Amino acid sequence: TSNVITQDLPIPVASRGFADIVGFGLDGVVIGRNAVNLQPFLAVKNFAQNAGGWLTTKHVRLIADTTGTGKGDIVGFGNAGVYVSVNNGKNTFADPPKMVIANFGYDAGGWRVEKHLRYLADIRKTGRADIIGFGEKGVLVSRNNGGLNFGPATLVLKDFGYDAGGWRLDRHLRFLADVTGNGHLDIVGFGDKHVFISRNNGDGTFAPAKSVIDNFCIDAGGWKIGDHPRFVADLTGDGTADIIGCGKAGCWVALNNGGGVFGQVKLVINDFGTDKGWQAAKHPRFIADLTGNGRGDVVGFGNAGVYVALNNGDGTFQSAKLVLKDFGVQQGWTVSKHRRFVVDLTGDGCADIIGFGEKETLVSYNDGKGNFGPVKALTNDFSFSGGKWAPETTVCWMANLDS
Amino acid sequence: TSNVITQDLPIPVASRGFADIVGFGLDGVVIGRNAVNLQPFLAVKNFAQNAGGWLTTKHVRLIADTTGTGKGDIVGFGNAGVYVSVNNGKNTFADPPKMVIANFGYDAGGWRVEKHLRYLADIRKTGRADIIGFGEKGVLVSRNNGGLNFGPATLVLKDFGYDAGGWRLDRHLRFLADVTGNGHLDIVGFGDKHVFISRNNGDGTFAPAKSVIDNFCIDAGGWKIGDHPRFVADLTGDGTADIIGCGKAGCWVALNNGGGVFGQVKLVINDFGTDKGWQAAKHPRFIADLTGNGRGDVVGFGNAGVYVALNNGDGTFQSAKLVLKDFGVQQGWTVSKHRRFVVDLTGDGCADIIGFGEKETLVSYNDGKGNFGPVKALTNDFSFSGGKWAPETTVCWMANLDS
Repeated sequence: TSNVITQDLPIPVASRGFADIVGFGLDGVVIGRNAVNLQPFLAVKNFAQNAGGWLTTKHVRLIADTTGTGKGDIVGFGNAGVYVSVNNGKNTFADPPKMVIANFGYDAGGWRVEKHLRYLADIRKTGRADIIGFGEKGVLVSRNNGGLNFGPATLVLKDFGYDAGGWRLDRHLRFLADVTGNGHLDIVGFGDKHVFISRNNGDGTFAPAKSVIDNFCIDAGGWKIGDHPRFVADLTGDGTADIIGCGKAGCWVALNNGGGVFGQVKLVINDFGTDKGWQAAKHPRFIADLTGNGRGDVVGFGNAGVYVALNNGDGTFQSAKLVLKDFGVQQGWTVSKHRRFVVDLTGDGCADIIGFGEKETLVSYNDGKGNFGPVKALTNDFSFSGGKWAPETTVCWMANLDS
Repeated sequence: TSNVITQDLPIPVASRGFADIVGFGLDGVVIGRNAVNLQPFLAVKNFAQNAGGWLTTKHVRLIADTTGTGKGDIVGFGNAGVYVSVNNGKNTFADPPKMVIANFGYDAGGWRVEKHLRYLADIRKTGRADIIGFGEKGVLVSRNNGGLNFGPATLVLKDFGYDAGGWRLDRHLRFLADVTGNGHLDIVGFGDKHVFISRNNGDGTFAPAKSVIDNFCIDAGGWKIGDHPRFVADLTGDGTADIIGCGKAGCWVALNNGGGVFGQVKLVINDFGTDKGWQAAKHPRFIADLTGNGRGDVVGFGNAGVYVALNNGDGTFQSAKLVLKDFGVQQGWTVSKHRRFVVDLTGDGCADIIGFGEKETLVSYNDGKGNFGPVKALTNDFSFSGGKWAPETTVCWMANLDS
């Protein structure tokens, strides 16, 4: 297992735990705490389409531990800066939220959802999240200095930026993961001709970017943003992030030697790629630990239902098989209306499947071996419900509120 | 609300949160973590009747944060000493447990469930639990030095002991609670003729026992152990512990002024006592916050069902009333086979009711005002299921594993 931050999944969820639902609904933040009587709780009247004027087109809304308590706080990147609603521990969130910094906003620093990435991460391993943004001139970091005091937004690396040199959301990928093996989150960038790494030194600095693979990129191997999803994830159990991507012929991986050196790029699964009919607009794919061994498995929501290929434990894989006859295109699930997640809901380290459907939120539980039980109606809440949870106007995440 | 440790409830549960089931079953520690798919998880194959030789008549089995991570660990006072299974933060408990001190055991120091009390509490307020024992010659403490290092068991107070002077379980009550107002757990002892306090200094030392109330005792008002239950809880909202006892004619309180000095003993509820049929063998009673206002309310499981009296906020009460035709004698609930709990399961700060019955574990949710909804079968697990969960051979607590 590696803790990892991607563009699609900026909020790390524990591989072994009881994931909670956090929804930025139309009228505010709705918490669905993983519990015996799941009931949506309107925790904060803000951070919402119809409370505070929050927009998916202009703002970023996340969950992270900004105080160091181990409790996840609500964080919003608004117009004038970053606002935080502190989780008081005992199921209460501060409302109204407090503005902790005049940077990383639409009006503060000219940040744009179309050009930049903003993440929250404990890059210094101090137990609370720094602000890290992939901006114009490079990677800007504001150190979290306790008590919601954030250091100056500081250009810490002149690379991986819209204007340093030429990073684009329609061409490239920028993730954070420990690939060097020092416990700290590094920068992993899929550029034009190479995957680049910038090592996190440990002390709030990143080394200059270095090329590590001549593949997985738009102009090295023909990897395209829509059609060929790429991931970073521990596939060997050594605790460092390997690389895997769903391409044309199937899934290709390059394994980390444990220090950020990558081996040859090999086809490990002849499925999940375009040759077998997997399309970005229809078929969400994920890497998640479905067997509790700390190694990433491949999960895909295909046409007839969900397909999985299990990791043998060493970065090679078994064949893909259909494991669950639901949550697929045949059953009516769509990327534009519905939300699907692959996360542990039950504390056994084997990821379960939950889907926010048209009118119902459904779940199927992993059996502890990578197989799935009968689908069950968990709640009417969080479902699309004719627009109540439209992707255009709401954001939903799984997160461990108690981490 | 005040943090309180009692003989019947040695483990404090949060008044606002999602309490977890922790059961010491026949085959090991079973965690019933409060979650969407509640299932017994055999976490440690020890601490059990048929795993490690653990017995209700010989050993003490608890949950407490021994490491300071905010996560409850499994702790057992066994034969040769105290054993801990650390909770790693990812629903994993060390197995086998490791011994942390060769004392406070049946063989090590001659501790007896029939004679002595053993608690775990953060009496120094450093984020982790010291061991506190009421033994033969007085109060013995072992300082939790971190990393599971425990200091020598030290006789810190020559009072409250089986042989200093004659404290007996058939007769007296010994609790930990903050009654001085200094934020630290004090010793509260219902002796022969007085309620005694021993103030907690801070350094984890206690001042000589001082008489504070001439009442609530076997020789001061005729208070008997089973028949006339006494509790300590915050009934005023100030964070200091008040005192309430269910006498013959109803509930008498003595209110804390906030500095550990008590007002006149007065009758505030005309029910819950032997006069109105309440009996030690049949009708367990509790103080719990049913309204979320931080003041303790009175709950009793009677004949026809559950009765409550709601605190006005200041230690005076509305009249008692039956809120639920269930969990009572007439529905077949007995103290000898079944377990009943009054704890928040839903994080709204209003305590709910859960019961481990004959073949089923049932729940009724507080509506948020002290009323209760229909009883729902939660799971078949943790139920007597003769006699998988016999009280003679197993132990079940509610606890918040994630503080």
